[PDB]
Amino acid sequence: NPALQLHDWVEYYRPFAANGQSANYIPALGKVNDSQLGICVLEPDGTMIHAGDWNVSFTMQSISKVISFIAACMSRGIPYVLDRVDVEPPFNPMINAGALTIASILPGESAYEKLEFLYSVMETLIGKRPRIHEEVFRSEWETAHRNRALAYYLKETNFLEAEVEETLEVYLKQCAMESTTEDIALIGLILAHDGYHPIRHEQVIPKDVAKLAKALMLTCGMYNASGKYAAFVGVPAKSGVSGGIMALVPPQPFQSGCGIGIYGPAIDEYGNSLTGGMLLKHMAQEWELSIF
Amino acid sequence: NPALQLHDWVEYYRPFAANGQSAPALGKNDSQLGICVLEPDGTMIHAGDWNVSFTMQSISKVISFIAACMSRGIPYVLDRVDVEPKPFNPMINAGALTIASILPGESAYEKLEFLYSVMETLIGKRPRIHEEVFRSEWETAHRNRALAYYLKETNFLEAEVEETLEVYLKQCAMESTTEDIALIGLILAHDGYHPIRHEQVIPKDVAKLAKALMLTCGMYNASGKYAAFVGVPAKSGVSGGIMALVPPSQPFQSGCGIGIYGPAIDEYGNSLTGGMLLKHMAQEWELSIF
Ligand SMILES: *CC(=O)CC[C@H](N)C(=O)O
Ligand SMILES: *CC(=O)CC[C@H](N)C(=O)O
Repeated sequence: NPALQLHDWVEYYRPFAANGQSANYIPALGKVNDSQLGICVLEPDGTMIHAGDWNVSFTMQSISKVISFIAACMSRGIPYVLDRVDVEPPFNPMINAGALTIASILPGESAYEKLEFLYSVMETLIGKRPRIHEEVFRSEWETAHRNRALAYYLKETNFLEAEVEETLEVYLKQCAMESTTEDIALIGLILAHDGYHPIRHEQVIPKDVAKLAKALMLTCGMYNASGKYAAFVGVPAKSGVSGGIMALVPPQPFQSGCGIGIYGPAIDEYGNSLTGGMLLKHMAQEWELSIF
Repeated sequence: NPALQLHDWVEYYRPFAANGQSAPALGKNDSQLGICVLEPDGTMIHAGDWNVSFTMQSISKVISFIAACMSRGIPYVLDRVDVEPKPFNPMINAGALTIASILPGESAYEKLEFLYSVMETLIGKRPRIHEEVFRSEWETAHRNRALAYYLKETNFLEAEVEETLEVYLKQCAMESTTEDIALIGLILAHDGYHPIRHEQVIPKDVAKLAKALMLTCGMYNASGKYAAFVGVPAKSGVSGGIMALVPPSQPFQSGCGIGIYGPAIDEYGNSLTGGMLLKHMAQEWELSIF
């Protein structure tokens, strides 16, 4: 009975949020409640189970990287994308440097138009246009030294296809798209089904793009803990420094597969939700979710 | 019809060997290509140079690592070696040498006996050391000796340098054919359960740890490219071998172990023609684990 388990596990793991804390280098993100922990799982017949702070909005942050990657592949095609970004753990698209490159190749002659495409791909997946947290965006834009450094770096080396301020606008706004555990569990369910939207009953991401997305998640989705998660959790997963984890299991419980949206704002030293990570590992182990 | 398919695909991919190169004893045929696929019910399909012997080379890092976990346990091994792409990753030379050094045994002979006893549990026999290969590695192994002393310096070797190097270069020179690697693959596919012996030969959590390493770091600097275009745990050796596996999930519904051999190596250190064949099978038979 997964629902009861998830309630107990959220109860159990919530206290460990004392071992890390919220993000600091984006100040509007340092202001969030640190004991928060929530989870949603979505099945392809539309059954969902949630527990904890499952319905608190947060910014997607690095989660948005898999969206823009997918959006860039749908727009320019895989070959175009893989010539400018690497798939090895030219920079990796899960990393800021690769993600900045990806932002700069989104179709359009301005930031606004690069972002309209992104937003419109995102509507396709979650069924609404997403809210941009301007407060979070504003504070990142003031303080984005490292990203402007990288972006000038990429531009010097011919890896950008937009101007710096433009690319940084698109990148910092995608990071500030807001989500619930619910929206990320749906994007995760869709990826589990190879770009097939199991509620809308249509193909929303091409299957090969969705395969490339899953591989990058398993391989580089959890920053510098990716091998660890692969070894002890075994589920393709993508974290964001705001404490979100998007994970998924391909088609125990959840036989037809599932999407998972987790939120736990206290993060660890690797940059991943502390309590969200603990919970995901528990589920993976208890319900034998590992895909190898 | 997987068998006729495997025949046609070996025939098709064979010539591409011309784009690659064999790795000193290792440089002495370029165009060989073999494959073996084994299922839990014991049926095996094979094609090309499927029964030609070769040295395991880096494929042995997987056995070594498994063997180190079994004796010392997972916690201890992971303090000394990293799981990511300071400790080094057991799939690269530095982490493989650390692993060799923490095998149990008061000597290089003992350590190797421990490794052969685990090897024999998997494959049903004691493996042969190609001493030609071993000895011509022994003499030209400067790079490996650099690393080993480095590791000793930084307290990440738990044995003596010459002793560690002997174990390591010896596991490298262990022999197999596509067949033995297909069997190890199957067992890994089945989480350490040996489907023909019907016993648990590797603990489950060590086998998962193994597969994760393969998926993540088994193909050197093409591991991401494999995961994204093949999507099957795979481990290469510089002598042209690839061990791959498919966990139980139209064909190979129960999973399988795959052994490939193609001595023409690409820029990345992976069998050129072996990688192409594996990609074609994964793609044609929808083997990807993602
Ligand atoms: C990676 C992540 O979770 C947030 C990305 C953030 N905007 C950055 O530091 O680049
Ligand atoms: C991985 C591989 O095939 C190289 C092993 C080789 N003997 C070495 O350099 O240690």
